[PDB]
Amino acid sequence: GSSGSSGLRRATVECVKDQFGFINYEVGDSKKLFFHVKEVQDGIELQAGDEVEFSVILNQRTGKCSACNVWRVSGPSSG
Repeated sequence: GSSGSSGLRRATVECVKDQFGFINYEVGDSKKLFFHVKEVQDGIELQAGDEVEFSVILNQRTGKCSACNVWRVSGPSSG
């Protein structure tokens, strides 16, 4: 019913080619999430299949949701 779901989450990215990418995480009407290169910090690159931990922040001014402080939690997967 009515419950505030706040906190860090974990999801993998679908495809990252342009400055903006979509994450495989459903928060509302949309199935995927929307984040910009400005979000990610510490000089990190998010690719397809990269699990990153982001915080769900709801905007009261607009009324939409997005990612913030995107941090690549997934491993290197190189070898």
